[PDB]
Amino acid sequence: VVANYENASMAADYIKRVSNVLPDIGIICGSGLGKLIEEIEERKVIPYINIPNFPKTTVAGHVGNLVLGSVGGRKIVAMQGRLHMYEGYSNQEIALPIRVMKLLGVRVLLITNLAGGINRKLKSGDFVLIKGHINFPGLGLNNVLVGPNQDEFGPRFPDLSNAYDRLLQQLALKIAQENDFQDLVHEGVYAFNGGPTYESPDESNMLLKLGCDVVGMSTVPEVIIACHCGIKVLAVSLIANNSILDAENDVSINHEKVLAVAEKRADLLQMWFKEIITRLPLD
Amino acid sequence: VVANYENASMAADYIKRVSNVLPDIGIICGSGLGKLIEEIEERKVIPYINIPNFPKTTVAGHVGNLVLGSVGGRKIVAMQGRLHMYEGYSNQEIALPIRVMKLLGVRVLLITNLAGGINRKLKSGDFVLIKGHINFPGLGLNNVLVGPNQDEFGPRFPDLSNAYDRLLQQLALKIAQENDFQDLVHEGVYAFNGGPTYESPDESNMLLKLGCDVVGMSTVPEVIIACHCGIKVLAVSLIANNSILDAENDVSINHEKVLAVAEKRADLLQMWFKEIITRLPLD
Amino acid sequence: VVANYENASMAADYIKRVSNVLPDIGIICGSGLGKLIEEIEERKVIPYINIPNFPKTTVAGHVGNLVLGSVGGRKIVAMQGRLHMYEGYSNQEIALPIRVMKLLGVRVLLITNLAGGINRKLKSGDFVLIKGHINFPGLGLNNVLVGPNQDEFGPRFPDLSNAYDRLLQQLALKIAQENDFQDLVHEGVYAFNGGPTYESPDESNMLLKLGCDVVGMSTVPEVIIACHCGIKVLAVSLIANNSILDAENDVSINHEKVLAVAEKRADLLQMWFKEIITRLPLD
Repeated sequence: VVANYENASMAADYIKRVSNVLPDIGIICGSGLGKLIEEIEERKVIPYINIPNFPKTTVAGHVGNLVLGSVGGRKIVAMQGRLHMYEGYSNQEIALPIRVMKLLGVRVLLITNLAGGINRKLKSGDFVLIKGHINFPGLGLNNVLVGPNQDEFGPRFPDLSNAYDRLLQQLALKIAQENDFQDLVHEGVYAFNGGPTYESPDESNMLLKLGCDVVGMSTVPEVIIACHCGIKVLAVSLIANNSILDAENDVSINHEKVLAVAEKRADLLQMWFKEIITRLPLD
Repeated sequence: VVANYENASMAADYIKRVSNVLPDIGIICGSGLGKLIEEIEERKVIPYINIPNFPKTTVAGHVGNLVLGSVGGRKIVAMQGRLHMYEGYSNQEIALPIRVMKLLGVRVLLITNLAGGINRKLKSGDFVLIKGHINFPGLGLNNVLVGPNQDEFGPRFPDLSNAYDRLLQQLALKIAQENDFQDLVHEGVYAFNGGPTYESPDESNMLLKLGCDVVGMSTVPEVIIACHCGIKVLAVSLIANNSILDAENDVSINHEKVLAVAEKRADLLQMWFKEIITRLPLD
Repeated sequence: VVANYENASMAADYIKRVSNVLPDIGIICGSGLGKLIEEIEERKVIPYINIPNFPKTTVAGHVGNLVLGSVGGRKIVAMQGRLHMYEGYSNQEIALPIRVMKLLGVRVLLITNLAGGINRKLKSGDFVLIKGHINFPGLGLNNVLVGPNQDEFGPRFPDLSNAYDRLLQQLALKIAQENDFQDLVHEGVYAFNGGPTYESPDESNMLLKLGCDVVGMSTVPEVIIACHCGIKVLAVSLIANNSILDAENDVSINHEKVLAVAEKRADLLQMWFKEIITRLPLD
């Protein structure tokens, strides 16, 4: 199924009819960071498998629902079950849910992920406001926009200079300051490692040379599709480990250690994002 | 359709029969730089859609003709309508037109493109003679030659040390000197960004660290297919913007600004290439 | 055919029945380095084309046999005919032979390749014990593990910190010292260039900046599949040329010069690996 206008329109029309929610804000959560989606009020849960033209996720399995409702006095739509390109999803499959969000009325997309620290100062448990990225798949002819352009959604050649909205970054930091946890909050450049192997020790060392602060396997494709269709983005990485120190010390990373850090910060991150939502422009 | 010997041969035979031109020189023009193709004398225009085994371009649309005839006293063939890999064309589709040029008798291929400046000295409107490249798709398993080798055209493992012919570079510079515009002409390494998003600000900064002078989304695949089958190449980038300064100053790029720079230099570039053609070896 | 548990199991069962060999050690040889496979005692030769679910290699052609038997008092299985991703093989095709080795009982995989020197000290004819890698295809969404994970073989997110077993490196070096050729043996980081064009001169220069010691077009995919399923790896590059010096001096590489270096060192490399096999743990 192509992520085109007719196909996204049919998905959006089904979602509107079933939910009776018109959302202004979209949310995509990293692994183990899904608590916010559980605090959604008057929730409507729509399985991906019921939505016309939505991508098939049963090979990967695990949950796949759109959840719509209210949080922090605002109407939102959340992806419960994220699509990652290391699973083998096509550009069309990644793009279609975000384009449906655009047609549902989403103007701001909030994204979290778990990532490895490349800046030597970053500690496990820190938050990084992403201010820019290095898209290795994009440089290498695997950009999520490769293929015919869908002109109905955006231009052939997007500029990504404002992909990570500066005012949303400033708002997120302001709220951390008001709540006295700004000592956890950094800003940084995210390197997109297609995955699914963790960055090798020598890859980490290369990324340090190239100016990256964090590394992960997600987020950049959604950011690009959102930027292409005019949706503002705030993206926040939770640091699971410091990959540069691990490289220098011969220490391994594993998904279990990673999920343990998400458990440590999930509630704070939920409280932070709920307050961001309440403080977003009504426009 | 594979870009193999039988299939390229059938395309070449059709082109020869219809045009009655045997060309020595091939031309592929960047966006907005197609004026030379309009100065071709005794022209024969052959729509791609009429040529056996030529790639289908109707999803992207826009013009797709081979134009054969005389320029500057020489027989040439030009691609009016270029195939870019960010459109989703396969390796076989990119390779087939250049291999047909080889069978038509092309010995030299002249290419122009629009590109972003990474060297801080490069100004909008400057020309860069390309002397080498950094092929990010190639390093990342998206090289245009991935797949079975077509032994009839060239070796399994091409060396690209002389991909950009030194004597053609020297000839191009000599002509710029004779016409007193050498102050516009630089030489440089081209970084191939698969596209279609413009290089992000942090990507630009990375390319500066890695020794690149310019960045763009084209040219390198054609250069590799031409080098593989023994066709000499001259490739010239027109600088549309300085991406490193834009990154440092938070300024966006857009395709419209880009096409405005092509309009500014198109006539000079046409005059330059016409004189290059007239001055090429008869061999 | 997917490289899944049922399909690898059917291949392994056929191989066991036909060979009557249960191997502990696997061997994959670089081009022109296949002499060891000729010293295998009580050999059983099984054409890839006879093995259920094995990948089709007739488009590339050339030899494709599994050879099982004894070397150095140990039971081994060797791939006579290697699958390279620049040929266009899918992730599933690359992964399946290594996963069959796992099911046959392989605990250690020995790999050789021919590679270009990026460290300025490396000479043609030197050996490099690989201690780490920079996986450009992996960073760029062409990792050999992209696709659904096969949970029966290994985790969704492998860590590669110990991908190149340290004790095997130490054993290989010890044996070189005992035989007084340690002056040929270096250790280094391998950059995986998807290929099949050789690294361009400016690509070589970039790799030098990024900390790479050698560059080649193989090995890293097999290492990742082996690491994923718990097989220990020793990988040794034979330096065919110094690519950084060639870049600095405008000298070309060609496959013929490369095969001439393999001929020069093939017998020593065979003797070295035979002694490594004899000295491996019985566990």
